[PDB]
Amino acid sequence: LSDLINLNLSDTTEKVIAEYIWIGGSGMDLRSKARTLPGPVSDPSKLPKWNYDGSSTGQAPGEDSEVIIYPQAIFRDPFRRGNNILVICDTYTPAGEPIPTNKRHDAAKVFSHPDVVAEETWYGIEQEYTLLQKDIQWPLGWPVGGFPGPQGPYYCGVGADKAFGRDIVDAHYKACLYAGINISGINGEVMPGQWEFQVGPSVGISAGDEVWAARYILERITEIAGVVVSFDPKPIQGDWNGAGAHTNYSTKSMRNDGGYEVIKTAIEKLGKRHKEHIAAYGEGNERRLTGRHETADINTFLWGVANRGASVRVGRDTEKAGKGYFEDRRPASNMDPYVVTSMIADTTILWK
Amino acid sequence: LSDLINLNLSDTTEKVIAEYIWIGGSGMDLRSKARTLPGPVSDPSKLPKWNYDGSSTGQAPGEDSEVIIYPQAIFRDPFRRGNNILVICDTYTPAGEPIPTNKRHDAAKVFSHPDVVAEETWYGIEQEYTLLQKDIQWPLGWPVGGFPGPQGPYYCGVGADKAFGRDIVDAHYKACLYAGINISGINGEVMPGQWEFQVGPSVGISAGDEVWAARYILERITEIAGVVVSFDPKPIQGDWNGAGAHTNYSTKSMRNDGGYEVIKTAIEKLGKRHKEHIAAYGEGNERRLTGRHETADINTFLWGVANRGASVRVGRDTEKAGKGYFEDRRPASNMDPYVVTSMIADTTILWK
Amino acid sequence: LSDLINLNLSDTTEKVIAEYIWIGGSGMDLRSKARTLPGPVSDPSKLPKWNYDGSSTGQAPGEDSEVIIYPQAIFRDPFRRGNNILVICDTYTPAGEPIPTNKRHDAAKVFSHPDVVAEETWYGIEQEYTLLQKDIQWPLGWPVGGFPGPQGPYYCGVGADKAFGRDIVDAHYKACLYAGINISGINGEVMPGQWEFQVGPSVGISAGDEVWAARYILERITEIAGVVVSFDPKPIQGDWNGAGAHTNYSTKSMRNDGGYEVIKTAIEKLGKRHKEHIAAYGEGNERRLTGRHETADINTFLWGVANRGASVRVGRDTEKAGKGYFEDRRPASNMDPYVVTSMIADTTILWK
Amino acid sequence: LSDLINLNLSDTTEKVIAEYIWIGGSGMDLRSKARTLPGPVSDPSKLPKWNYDGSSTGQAPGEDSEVIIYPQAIFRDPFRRGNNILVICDTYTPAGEPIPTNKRHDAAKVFSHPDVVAEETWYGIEQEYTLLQKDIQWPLGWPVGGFPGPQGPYYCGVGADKAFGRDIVDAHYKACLYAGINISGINGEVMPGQWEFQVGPSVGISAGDEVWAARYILERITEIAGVVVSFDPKPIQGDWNGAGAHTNYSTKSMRNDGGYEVIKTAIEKLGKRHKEHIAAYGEGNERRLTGRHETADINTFLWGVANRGASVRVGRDTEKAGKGYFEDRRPASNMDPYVVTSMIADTTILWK
Amino acid sequence: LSDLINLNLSDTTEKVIAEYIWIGGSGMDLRSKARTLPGPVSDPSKLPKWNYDGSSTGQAPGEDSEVIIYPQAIFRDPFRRGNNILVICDTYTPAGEPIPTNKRHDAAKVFSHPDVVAEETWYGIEQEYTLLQKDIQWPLGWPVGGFPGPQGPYYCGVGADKAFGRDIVDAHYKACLYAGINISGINGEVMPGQWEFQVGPSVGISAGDEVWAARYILERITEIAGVVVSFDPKPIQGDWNGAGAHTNYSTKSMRNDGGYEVIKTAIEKLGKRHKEHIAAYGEGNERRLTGRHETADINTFLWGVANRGASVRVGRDTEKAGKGYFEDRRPASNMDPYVVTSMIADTTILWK
Repeated sequence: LSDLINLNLSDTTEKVIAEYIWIGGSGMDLRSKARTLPGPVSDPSKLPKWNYDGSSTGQAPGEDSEVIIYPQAIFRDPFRRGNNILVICDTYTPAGEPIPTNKRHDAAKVFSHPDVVAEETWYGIEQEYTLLQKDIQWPLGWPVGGFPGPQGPYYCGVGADKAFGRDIVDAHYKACLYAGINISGINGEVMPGQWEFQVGPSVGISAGDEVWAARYILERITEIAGVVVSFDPKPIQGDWNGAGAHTNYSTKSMRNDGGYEVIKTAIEKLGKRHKEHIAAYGEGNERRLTGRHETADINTFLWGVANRGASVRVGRDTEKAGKGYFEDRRPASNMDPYVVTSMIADTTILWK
Repeated sequence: LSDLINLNLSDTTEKVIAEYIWIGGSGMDLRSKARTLPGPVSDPSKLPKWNYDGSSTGQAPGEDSEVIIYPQAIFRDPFRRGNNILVICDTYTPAGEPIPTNKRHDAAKVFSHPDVVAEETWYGIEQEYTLLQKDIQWPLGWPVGGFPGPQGPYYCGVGADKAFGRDIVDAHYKACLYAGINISGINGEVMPGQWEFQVGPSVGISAGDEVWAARYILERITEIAGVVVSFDPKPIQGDWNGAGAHTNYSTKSMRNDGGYEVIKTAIEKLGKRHKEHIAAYGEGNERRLTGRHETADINTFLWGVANRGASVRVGRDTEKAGKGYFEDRRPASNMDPYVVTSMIADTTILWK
Repeated sequence: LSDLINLNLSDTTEKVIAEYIWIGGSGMDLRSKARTLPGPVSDPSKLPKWNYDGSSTGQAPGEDSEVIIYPQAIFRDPFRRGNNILVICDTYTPAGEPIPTNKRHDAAKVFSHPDVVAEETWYGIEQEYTLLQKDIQWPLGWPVGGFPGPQGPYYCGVGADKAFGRDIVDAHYKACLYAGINISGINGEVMPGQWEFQVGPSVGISAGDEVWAARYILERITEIAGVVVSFDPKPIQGDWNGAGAHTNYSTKSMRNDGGYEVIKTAIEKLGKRHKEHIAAYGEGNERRLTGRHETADINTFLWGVANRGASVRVGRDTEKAGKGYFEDRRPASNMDPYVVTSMIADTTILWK
Repeated sequence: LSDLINLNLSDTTEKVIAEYIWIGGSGMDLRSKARTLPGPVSDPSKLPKWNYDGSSTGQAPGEDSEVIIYPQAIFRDPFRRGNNILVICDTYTPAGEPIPTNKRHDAAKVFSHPDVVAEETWYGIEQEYTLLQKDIQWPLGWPVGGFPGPQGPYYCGVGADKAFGRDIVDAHYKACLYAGINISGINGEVMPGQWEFQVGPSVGISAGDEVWAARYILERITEIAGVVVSFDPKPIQGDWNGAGAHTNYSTKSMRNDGGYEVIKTAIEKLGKRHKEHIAAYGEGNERRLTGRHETADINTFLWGVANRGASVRVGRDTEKAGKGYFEDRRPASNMDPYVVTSMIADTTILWK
Repeated sequence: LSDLINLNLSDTTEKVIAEYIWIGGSGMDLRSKARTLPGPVSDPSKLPKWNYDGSSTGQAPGEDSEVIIYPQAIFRDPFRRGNNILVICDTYTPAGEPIPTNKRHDAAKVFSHPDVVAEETWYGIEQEYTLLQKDIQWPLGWPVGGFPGPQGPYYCGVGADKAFGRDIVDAHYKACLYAGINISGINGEVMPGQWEFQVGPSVGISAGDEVWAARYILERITEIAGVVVSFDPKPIQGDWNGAGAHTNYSTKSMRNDGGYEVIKTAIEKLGKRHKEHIAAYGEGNERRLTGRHETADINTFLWGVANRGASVRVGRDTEKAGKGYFEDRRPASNMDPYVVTSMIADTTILWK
């Protein structure tokens, strides 16, 4: 079936294949479908819109199930290659308003303000995932109906005993680099069969545009290998760690001289908003964040510099030179990056 | 056996391989066989006619079973590549008349009229299919003697849990783009293991040819993988949807200013012919069309703009701008594109 | 999943993938993780440092688990190709001191002296490994719950009966040559499924780098083949021989006329320090070194010219010409090249 | 192994093996082991007291892990047969006070009250369970990673595709009838692989004993079949009915003419105690009792004559004849029969 | 094969097969063969002697490999049944002196001392063993290259996933009860696949004999199941409890009223002999006895009333009533019962 999937269409025609991708009803799964266009295009403004049956996804009533999707971001296709592209789309109503599942409209509204634009907000998102076997929700390298050895050799270890699913991870890393996602590294986590990828400094809404892209690519890659991928914080319970997502924030004021006071003020503003942020960081965070294995408490807001378990973590270089980034470690691995980045920018700058 | 199937003959010889393809006795299955020609040919007029045994297919008596096949359409071969071609042929009688299974003669006669030629009728065909396991007529991704999970995630799903047979679909999409079929996109449908492909705006009789070509190509790609493909309107019964085929009609007068009145008149003329069209859209359509959750019914004719369950569906933008096209949703997935295109053209224009 | 792992990124971007590699808590296992850099880099001085969680490895307390890793050596990447690199790193403390597991600091301190720099010392390290089946601890090619034939045909055997896991060995040899490790040959040892590779003459701390590189590569290669690799001296007990590592030492004075007296003086200095060297060559080397068939013994120090069962072995051409190297055969196969090379250089030259 | 498990020791010796069974720390798991006795015995008061280690079960601290075992009931041994017996036992501290997980002490105190003794109380317990595959915890007859057909054919089914695990049910029914349990019927429930059994009319505390023996037998029989039994109320989520256990209750005053008034008064007495009863009758019952199909809800208490959603139901025959029992449908499959029976007796007979 | 193994020879002939069992060179393994005898016999002194090849076992030099076999105890054959018997034997040199591996001679001399004979010593033995898979030496019910769940559910478990290999335990229990062994209980230990059995109160040397016979039966039963028995103290390293045996000891003076003073004097006498006792009670016991969970240590001798970590424990009953036995928890599962019983008798009754 190869020699047909990997067939170069630029030798015989100029038509391109576009991949319209949107978010399903639950707010965590991705839906996509392809089309053909007369020629190459790289500006999202001049791409046609679509519609789809919202009843089949859970985002529209029965009588008028037409749901409109608008192209928003363009990346290079790492599966079809050539001149084909992936389109990260946003979903509206035929009247013209976003559906309640749509969250990029609010994010674009927040990031479009002159203040946030002048602040040059930069976000870096670290995301876990767990590779499970297909039919039984049992992670890779775990024997069927059997636990693996105790933790300790699975964190960045090399060998057939410790690295489970490294082919998928290397393929995902090269595919995300090829497509255009600003990926900044990979590593293996303490749980066996659990890995991590980081989307590096990316400005504004573009951040949320590409991390959502990476997930899509990752899932599709696993579809080739017959493996399930879970971003759920707690796929396995017991003495095994959870999966979470970390956010690195860097405004222009922080990177300049005297930015430590800016960081302190931003963290103080983030404080007293702990409950709303926790309630908007994604379902399942209750089980992941309980204090085990140096994890931040759900009901307490404390920030440190050297402690691994804290709400907000500030590095040594930032404490020394008084400038840099700061890291929030509360968001769960099944979050919505649009929401998290939006309200972080809201609390830091817009809020008074 | 590779390195021999994928062997380039253009480095050693000028001879080409042609694939004569025709429709079998049942009117739904395809038959084909290959031959060798001295050099490249691109015009269907200068291709030699061929013959076959009608008794082995079910289209001729015992005494004189020879059936003549006339080359009609030429496409590029996506399996042999090089300068080889696929020939979409038509079946006649040695005396000179079409056999009762032949339907392209009537369509060509209708489309050859000056009125239909001057009106630039364009058709678009949406075709459903289902991927079943080989020995047991049981769809892909369904456990043997076991139903899959409830519907809802399989419509455009991405993970390994949702997309079944995606490699065949991508191969078919690229192969049809390579050959020359004006394919316009693909997607996955609500039933697991069920997919869709659109043949885009194509003018006149060529439309029909293209559709059949695509089907042939799919029928071959599946047999590389070891999967059965069914266009039957209802392969699996219960709370599972059925495969279907949609048609999009657009004449020149509809495409111009004041075309909404033309669309209304055409739909009015299509009405009162409901029973004949229903009886001429494909066996098994009774089991698919049942009024399930506001969908088309066999015994009732309805048309609307947002109610997608009507017999005739007209888009919102087409109504508000007047110009555009319209869509008929009654034809079954085992139809004959010649017949439906001919009937639509005759009712809209030729009929008084 | 190929066509994505083996995807050339130099055709679309300038960014490189770097592989930071360090030594885990036990002093014998290797941990690694990757990142992306804006462009190509070849000097280790101008590479950024990292940090990692020492708690997950066993090299830091609970409260402040951050362990800093400094790039030290650069090699080409034999798995990613292109402009990607492997970085052999060294572990420190955020205060600035090496952790007790760090051994390259001492080695660099010893090799940075003017005396050792002026007197060029070259080291060659022979390393033996065993290939075992994955889930069981049973060596490759042995039957499950059964022993192979008696020894004698497995030393450099050619047929399918004697060469077990040769594909891994050939791949490792080619990959180590490609990356830049100064490899100098391979062979198969007397035990079936056991092999050996030589890292050739390389000067100073560089040796301790590239050996640790080769091991990493080897282990990663086994991940592709689903095989476990063991450098443990005695993976199998009975009448089956053990795995060891040998060190060829040659300073500048030994390479010149009258160097036999230098070799004799160096061996005299190395003697009477048997206990410390043995205790620093590994823990549990008594199992491999017993004295069977006149081999080396732990409690006794001996040196000869042809007695293979001696602590120090001197080749025939060396006393024939009075110049050359000498071979120490005490270190175990799970040694630390930093420590061994440091002790040999310190005893030979620095000590009085 | 067999012909030794089925070995008649009465031909050779007069000693008898006694099997002691107690309830573990979780309050719903059963532990048991074996003892050798000089001769046959039928009186539980003639059986010696005994002990076990509470640390290994979760019932005592490390300093005092000794937990004493008091024989309370005797049945026949169905697996060893002959003169060997099963003993149902109670758990006590070395000092003489029952441990917190002990619940038969309070029930025996309640059932020894002169009013309860003279009222001749009769219970019948309807207990449902689910059979699961050993490794993957997927119900019996369910394809791995799939679902069976919709509900409706499995209730009291007879075919090979409708009754899944009737061998285990037949073996358990015969074994409980041979041991001495009053088991009064079995059938297959609506879900595949789910069954129930009825422990018939047993007076007072004895009822709670028999059920705690019946469960034991079931478990061991599943151990012979390599299947896992589950008394969890809702093992599978979706449109699949759960497993809840009910209790029919009657008293001598209810067996007399005009007892419908007494049944009514007991019904109001059991009412307005819904909170404590639901709290003490099993956790995890919220998933089972939701309100679907007009059934019982946790937050609402309902009693009627024909409504199948009633928390407490009274049959037509009770109204007609004027006397009988009434059925409590509140508890789940994972109850403790002791607390249920004792609470019903308290809230009906003695508590004012 | 069967229906011939279970063949009754009493219907046809009067000859009886006698099975001779002895202890091999390693001091732990058992060897055995079969002999044909003219008729039934029940007295060990009426049985002929054997001789066997000590070279093939590891007990005699090549020039004199003849080792004489002395019958000592007689039990019934559980595998051949009928009138066939098992014989426990003693090993001797041709001249007449015992071989070094013989240990029953010294215990027989000790137990024939008039004071020991008059004291009528009573012993009980607690033997714990582990069942392993045949080829890979991984415990029963453990996934290959994996681990089961944490400890806690397996102690005296009943389910299919908690008790592993209970068929072997049942067969062994009934076979030992039919043979004539005083076996007084079985249960499942905390580790999966690990069990124990208690050899009950047997007077003097006879105790040890029975234990050996018991071991023999166990091994042969495992041979039927294709499983490997292991009496090694610590087969699996990690957070898994080992297999250590125990010995309860009583004397007529201890059973007499006011015997707690005698028990205390015996405990004091057994104290300060810890070095010799630990040396002679099994090697490889260092791994089992470390000090975890406040247990016994090799370098610490402790005796108490309730501390479960005591080397010699005394129950509450022997303090309340003042009469009873005491339990030595020092020896491992691979003891020789002869030497343990003999030294316990010596250091209490005759040694001053």
